[PDB]
Amino acid sequence: KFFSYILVYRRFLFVVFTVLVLLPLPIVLHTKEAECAYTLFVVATFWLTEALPLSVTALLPSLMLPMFGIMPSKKVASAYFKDFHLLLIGVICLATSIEKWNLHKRIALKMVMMVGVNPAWLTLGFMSSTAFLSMWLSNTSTAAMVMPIAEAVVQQIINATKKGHVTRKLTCLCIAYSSTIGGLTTITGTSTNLIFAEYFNTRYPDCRCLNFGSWFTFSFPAALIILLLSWIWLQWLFLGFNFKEMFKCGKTKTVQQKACAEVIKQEYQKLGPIRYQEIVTLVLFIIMALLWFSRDPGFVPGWSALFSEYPGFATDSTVALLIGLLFFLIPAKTLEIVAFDYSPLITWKEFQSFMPWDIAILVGGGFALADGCEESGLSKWIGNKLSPLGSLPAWLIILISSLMVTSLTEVASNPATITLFLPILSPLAEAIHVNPLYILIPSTLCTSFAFLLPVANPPNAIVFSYGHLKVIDMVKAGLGVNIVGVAVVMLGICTWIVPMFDLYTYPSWAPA
Amino acid sequence: KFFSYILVYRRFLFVVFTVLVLLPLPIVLHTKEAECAYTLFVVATFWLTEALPLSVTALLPSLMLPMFGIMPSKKVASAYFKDFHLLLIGVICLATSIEKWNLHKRIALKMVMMVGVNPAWLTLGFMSSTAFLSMWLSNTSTAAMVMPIAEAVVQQIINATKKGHVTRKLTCLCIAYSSTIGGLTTITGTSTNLIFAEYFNTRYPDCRCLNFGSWFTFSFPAALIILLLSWIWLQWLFLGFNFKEMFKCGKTKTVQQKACAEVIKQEYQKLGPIRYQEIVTLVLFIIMALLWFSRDPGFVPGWSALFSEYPGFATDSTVALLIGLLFFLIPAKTLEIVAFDYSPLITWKEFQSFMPWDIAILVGGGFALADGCEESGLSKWIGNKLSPLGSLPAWLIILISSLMVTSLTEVASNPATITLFLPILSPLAEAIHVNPLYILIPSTLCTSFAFLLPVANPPNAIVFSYGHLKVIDMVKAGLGVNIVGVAVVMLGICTWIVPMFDLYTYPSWAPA
Ligand code: NA
Ligand code: NA
Repeated sequence: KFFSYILVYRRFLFVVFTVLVLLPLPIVLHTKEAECAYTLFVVATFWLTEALPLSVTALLPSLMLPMFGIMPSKKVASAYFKDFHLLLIGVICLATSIEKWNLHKRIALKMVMMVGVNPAWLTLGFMSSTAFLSMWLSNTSTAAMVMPIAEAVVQQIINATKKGHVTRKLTCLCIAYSSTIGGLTTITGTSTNLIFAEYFNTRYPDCRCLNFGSWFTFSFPAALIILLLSWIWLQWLFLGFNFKEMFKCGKTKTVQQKACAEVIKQEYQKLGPIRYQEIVTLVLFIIMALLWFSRDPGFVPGWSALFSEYPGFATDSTVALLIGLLFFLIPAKTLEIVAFDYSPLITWKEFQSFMPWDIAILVGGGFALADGCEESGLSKWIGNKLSPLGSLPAWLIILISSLMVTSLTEVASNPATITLFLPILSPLAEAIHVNPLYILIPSTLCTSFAFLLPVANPPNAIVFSYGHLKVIDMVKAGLGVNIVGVAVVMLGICTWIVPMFDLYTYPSWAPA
Repeated sequence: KFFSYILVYRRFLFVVFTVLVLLPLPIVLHTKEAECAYTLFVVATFWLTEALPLSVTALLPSLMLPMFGIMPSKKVASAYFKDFHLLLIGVICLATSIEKWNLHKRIALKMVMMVGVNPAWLTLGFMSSTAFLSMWLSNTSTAAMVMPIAEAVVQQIINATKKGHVTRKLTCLCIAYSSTIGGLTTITGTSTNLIFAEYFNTRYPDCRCLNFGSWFTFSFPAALIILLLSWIWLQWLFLGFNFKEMFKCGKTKTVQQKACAEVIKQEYQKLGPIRYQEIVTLVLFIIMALLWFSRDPGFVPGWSALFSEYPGFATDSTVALLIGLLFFLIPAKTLEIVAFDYSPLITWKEFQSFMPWDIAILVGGGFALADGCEESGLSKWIGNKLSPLGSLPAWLIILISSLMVTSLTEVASNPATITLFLPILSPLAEAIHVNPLYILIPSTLCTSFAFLLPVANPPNAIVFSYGHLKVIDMVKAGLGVNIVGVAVVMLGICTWIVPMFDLYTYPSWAPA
């Protein structure tokens, strides 16, 4: 009966065993580096294994670093909140306004009406729309908004079962992948890009090459190539390739295709005419995008010139918060008195939901762990021990680092992997006498390449929650898309990334 | 029809008018102090008038200070999270564990069985129990936990209607007041005390007089006197004073009294025997309290001696987080496989609720506004302009400051009032050449004295939400209890506060 008892309480016993077996490392080394390494190993073990919720393991550093004497609790608490959180609040307000008034339904239905009911073109339409939507919103929020809509659309198309099951698997997987693919494009698209940008700006304040325009101009071609290749791979793997009737215009449509078009048109008509709340939300979203462009792109710094007395004070989070708080003020619904006043188009009770407080805590914990790693001296020791590896040719170092980051991001969340690997790859970066961007950009791009397992990133879990998918087919599709993404990233780094960032030579802003 | 339109959209028009009319202040003064004053006035206006949710107004500083050029957005974002938030997370985990397993029901019912059904003694029992519970938990959480239980108890007593209505009004008000009264006792009892402690430690790192033991030893007598006086005042105002049958032991109980005792005993028996989850929660709560005592009290620094190499690194938030994360790990419910593993006695989905994210954002915004006030130079200018007030005798200055804080905390929340007044009262404190504690302690004690209106503090709103109360009776009771509290605070400051803090003379740690 002991075996049953130890098997049932696996998580608690594993937590205790992990805490105890690694305890000799700080018990006998008498160094701050050993204690920080113990904290890092415990946190990474609980993130990869998922013995505890990710937010609890994120709160562990604020519990472990002060007691080890590495850094005061005030400093850790300050590190638990950063600029990324303000931008997250603004974007979450925008996404709540979009979801609440069914703007995404209108966009998706107009998209489906424009594209058609041809399954290959239809899946391409969902991938493009989800990528464009995730270009500004977070990948998790974008997937959560788009998955129910596309699921209902494909169910309606099928109704008007092996083929339908394959089609719904394909649409689920393409939504899950396209969310991340679109998130790659911009700094604000996903949390991983934000973490990388914050870390790069803090560690190298001198460097200023990472702007929104530069990030878009070196990420959009690669992301577009990966999107097209992933669409082709998915439609070949699941639906099968029938180009003869695909590219040729089917003017004489079959009865079932025209029935599907008619039922989609009926659904759109049932959705109703565009309302004023949706117009206000769309206008505010467009203003957000235009002002994110408007900060210094290198052509005309329209927004940054007005504030050319205090540079760096106002950032993308400032405009994000501006529009998000505007969403808290514009009247939407008036009101036999019926409470007199209006409704602010977003109530704080609605923003309390739709808001990833767990993700905020997780990112704060990762930032606190990274800061403790820098302060305790662990990063310097890792760089010193990894210095002899610098004699090896650089391109293989980038290849290996990207491969390890990709492999370890299937089991750990993207913020977890990026927060674990930035303080390891950076000291390696200036230990070799190589440009830090040359190693960091491929790693932060490949961190998002998490497609094998539903627990890899939240979008995959959200998509898998519908039950149409199976783990093995998801593994096949993830392997294909991951190979495509890694190949495209390597091709970009070799060919067109280096002309603009001058990655071949060592930069001035990097330490000597 | 214009009048109806302008009256319906009062909040939006008022927000726009407040933003625009105060705009000339930063438009033409060409100083950072004026810009920070504009930010402060806008935030205070929206906090007092409730034109926007308190959290939105708390997010406003992170929008205004960076664009005004006062301080970078990174610094503001760092200021939105502090040691207060870690301690809040730990205490909220503890409170969630207590609520989920109905430990508070057992405690309250055992209390009712012990005290009896005599209405005066019964209301005293609820006041004492709520004060003791709020001595560790937050006032809002304590009120939210105790209000339904006591409401059900008094309804059951009445069932076994003017007299009942008066009794339920009395018990509602006694719970609402006793929550705050108990919160006064300890640093961790309420948010205001924690904010004051953080501000005092940051502004005066040299001073170390504010420990948990010192705070208890100068707050418990005053809080106890105020509690007894408030109980007497409430029972005289609502129930009426009948001492002849009150203090004398009614051994020959009335039929309705014994029926009420029997029905309470039946309710307790229906509650069931004490479970293992409740025992674990109680043990962890007791450990929290004992370790809060165990940090340096001045007698034996048992917890601080072990860490006597890195002083101040591990604080009460460390033990709070320790116990809170322990609540995330101990198994409670096992599991025809039924999901194999156990339940961690608190799921993160439950901690996402029960957690005041709005309060966390509000406190962060107040801290950011205070930091901007210190950095922009507004506090120095206020101190310079308030220096001529120092010729007036000190005791009257403390009296006026306490009266202003008490008056303004009836309309504004306690964290808002304390965050607005600490950066005003401190520079006034060292501008006069008087001990800063001499002014700050009465003000931070009287900030909690918010009893007049339901919007004064969250416990009042929670209590008023049941609908038994009316605004005018609440105003009368609040005036009585507020006069009692102010008188007791003044008596303490005059008589027994000064021997231990040496408030009569100027301290060394205060600036010259
Ligand atoms: Na991942
Ligand atoms: Na108040």
